Amino acid sequence: IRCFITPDITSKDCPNGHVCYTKTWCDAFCSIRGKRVDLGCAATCPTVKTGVDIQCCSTDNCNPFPTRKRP
Ligand SMILES: [Cl-]
Repeated sequence: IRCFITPDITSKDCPNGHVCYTKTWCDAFCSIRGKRVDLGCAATCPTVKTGVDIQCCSTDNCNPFPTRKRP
């Protein structure tokens, strides 16, 4: 599967991966710089601790980097 990967934010081939993932959470700068985003690929949808969100998908490049919409 092909997925976007942080910190390059480029699409990479994960020949042995099955899903892409988007992990987001707030650090101390979340108000001014938005959530931190970790994009990657995995054989299965990884697990995240409390306060961290993860959305997994199973098609090439289905985890585009989500920027914050600027009002
Ligand atoms: Cl985590």
